Amino acid sequence: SNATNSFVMPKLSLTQKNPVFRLLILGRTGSSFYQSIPKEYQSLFELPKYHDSATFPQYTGIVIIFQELREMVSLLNRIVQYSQGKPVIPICQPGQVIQVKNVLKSFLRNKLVKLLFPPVVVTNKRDLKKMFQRLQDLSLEYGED
Repeated sequence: SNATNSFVMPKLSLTQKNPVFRLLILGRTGSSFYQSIPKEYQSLFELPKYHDSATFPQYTGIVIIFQELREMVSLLNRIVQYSQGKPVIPICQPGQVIQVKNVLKSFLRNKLVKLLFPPVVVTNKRDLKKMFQRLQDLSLEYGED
């Protein structure tokens, strides 16, 4: 398929379009997570370019798929230093919640981060099939694309 790179795809009378919700989903470990997201939803998300820093301001939301405390911390940081209070999504691991959803409080309670997505267990590839549904559907309820 060939294109002119810049191409006019309209909607809403002219080329207006609804606000695009760009969810850059990433993790340190789960970098190939996008590459294991079903094609159905895969189009909605994005991979990093301005790696682990400057690609966070660029997106509607940034997700953090992590499995460990300090994996989250490093990225959770970046969210506020390059944006502050974005719709960010944690894909997390159970048990660790006593530290993981607590160190996050210091950002969450301070409104330095917010979310619209119901967090799932990173090691639970099973729930990704229902997780992504309600990401899609929810964003449909917001009227975003």
